[PDB]
Amino acid sequence: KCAIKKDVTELIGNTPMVYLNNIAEGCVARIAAKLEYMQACCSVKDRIALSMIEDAENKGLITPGKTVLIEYTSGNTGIGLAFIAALRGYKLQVAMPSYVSLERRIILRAFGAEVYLTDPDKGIAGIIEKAEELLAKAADGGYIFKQFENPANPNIHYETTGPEIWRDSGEKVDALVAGIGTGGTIAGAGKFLKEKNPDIKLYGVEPSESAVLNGGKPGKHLIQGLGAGIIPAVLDVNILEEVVQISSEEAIETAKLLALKEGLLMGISSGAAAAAAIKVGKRPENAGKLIVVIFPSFGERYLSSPLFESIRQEAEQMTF
Amino acid sequence: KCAIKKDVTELIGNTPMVYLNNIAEGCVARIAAKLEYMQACCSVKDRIALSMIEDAENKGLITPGKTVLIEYTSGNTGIGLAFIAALRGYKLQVAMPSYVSLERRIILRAFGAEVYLTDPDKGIAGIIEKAEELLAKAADGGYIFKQFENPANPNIHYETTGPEIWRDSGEKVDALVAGIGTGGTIAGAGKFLKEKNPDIKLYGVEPSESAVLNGGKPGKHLIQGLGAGIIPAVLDVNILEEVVQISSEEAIETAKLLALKEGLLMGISSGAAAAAAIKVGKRPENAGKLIVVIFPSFGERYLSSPLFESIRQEAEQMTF
Ligand SMILES: [Cl-]
Ligand SMILES: [Cl-]
Ligand code: NA
Ligand code: NA
Repeated sequence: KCAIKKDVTELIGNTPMVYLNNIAEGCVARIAAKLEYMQACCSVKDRIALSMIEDAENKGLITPGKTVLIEYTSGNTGIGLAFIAALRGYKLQVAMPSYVSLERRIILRAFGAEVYLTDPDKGIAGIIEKAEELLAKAADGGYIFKQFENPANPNIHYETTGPEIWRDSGEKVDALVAGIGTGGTIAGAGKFLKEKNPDIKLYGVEPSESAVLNGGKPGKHLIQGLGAGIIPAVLDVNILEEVVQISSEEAIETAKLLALKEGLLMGISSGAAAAAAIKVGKRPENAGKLIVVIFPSFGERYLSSPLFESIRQEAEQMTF
Repeated sequence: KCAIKKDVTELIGNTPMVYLNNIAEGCVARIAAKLEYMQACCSVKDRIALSMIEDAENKGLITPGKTVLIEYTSGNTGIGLAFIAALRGYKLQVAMPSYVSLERRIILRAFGAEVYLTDPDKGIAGIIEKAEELLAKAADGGYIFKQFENPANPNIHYETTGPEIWRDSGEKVDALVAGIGTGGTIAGAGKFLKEKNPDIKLYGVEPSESAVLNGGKPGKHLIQGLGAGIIPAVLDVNILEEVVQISSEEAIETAKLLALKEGLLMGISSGAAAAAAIKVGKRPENAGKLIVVIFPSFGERYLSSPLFESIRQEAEQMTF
């Protein structure tokens, strides 16, 4: 009884950290990775799905069996909303670009969510437009979560992710490295950490092919979860020390090294974040410091992605 | 520093339990599920991969960069060995039936393991034969782990899984329900629990189409992870109260209900174990008792399985 969780929502957050060892050869800082796949549905977005649903409930803006929940998503936020909507009795509709993997669409449908695909050429505008169309058709009321502007997104990282890093690092964390998608993680956890110790430095990560935070133009890239092509409303770029640019190729190669050297089967965005943390960790000014890097998800969620393309081809041609 | 794990092997075990709620409507016992996907590579077998490797190391039977590690597996034990072999510098070869999913073969190759497929018509005999062939070809020595007879398999569940259940249940657990594959989980955890409280009852689960523990003949079934068609050497059937028989169909339907009612995307063998626990939990003699049920893995590992067949067909036919 005494440690048994009430339901799946009590399995969100409280994720562990692990040192990076052989992959960090040459670093003069120590690097610890926070493993966001170790929770209810195996990604960081589980935190914001619960936070945004609870916020809407506290305001009476969603009611089970009445309100249609709606979100625009590339997959992980939709999945986070979907398992909680199933548990709590909400109808859920997600708008997603048609390039999202079949695997993530299967997971959404297994939780009973409805999937509406959009034209990839219309970008973020396309999925926001579809979410607005769905809201207009909701006969008994709907609610769009809007994770790029909803304060419950950074706020949950201020309330949980940041405090976990501070406590679990023994208050010794010197820097946070985090890829920026919505920017909620680095905005909320970083705000908390700098309140605890204003010397802590925050490093964003973005694709070098879509380096909008550094003033570049949007462009196509492979780092799923990063590079939305916009500066999200929930992110204040002024608190950042730097936004490190990582190529799709470098992110994929570093993800492969996480599996082969650390035994960690991680996704492309974790590869990008690790590559950035290792670069920062080689700088002489960081000698003896502790760098914490966010790993947002698990590699098993991305087996149809370019991360595994050449392996997939080999395994298809094998027999007994 | 103070809670940061040394490496991925310190992320094995110590998994949480969660109450089952709406899916257990009608039960007069309370049911708590132990979530073995919440660890390093998301299955119960991570425990025995580390235990069997450490045992061989303690005996000097495997040496990194010299010994070829070999195991016969249907996937999860191979994956557990593979991430530790990658971390520690061991070459690993696995023998598997050719029906194992492409997804699990991709994961094995991403960790650098070599995959040797066998004829499914030769059953367990086929994969043991291939492992013996590989051992004969190992020029500098090899080692076959033999999870069906290796005592390090049940012993780790005596040392970790059982103690976790006892402690996390506040010493109130009255019964353990666990599917039997190698039988290591129920043998080791059950042995520990009955030492703590000899009134605790142990319920195995097996497929009704391959009910060998109940005296039936082996047969084809869909409950991946259960129903090896043999009685493994590491299992003493005499400690069991009962082996509950669950059909492939019932296991799949219950797995679907775990996702839709509990928000838990679980695999077919977790569906079978939950179905058995819910049946036992409806018996009047168990009124007021606490039943713990083992959930061995996560449903995302099985998206190409019959559990998702009809959803997969729907999602393939969708456009923007
Ligand atoms: Cl293969
Ligand atoms: Cl779809
Ligand atoms: Na302060
Ligand atoms: Na005793």
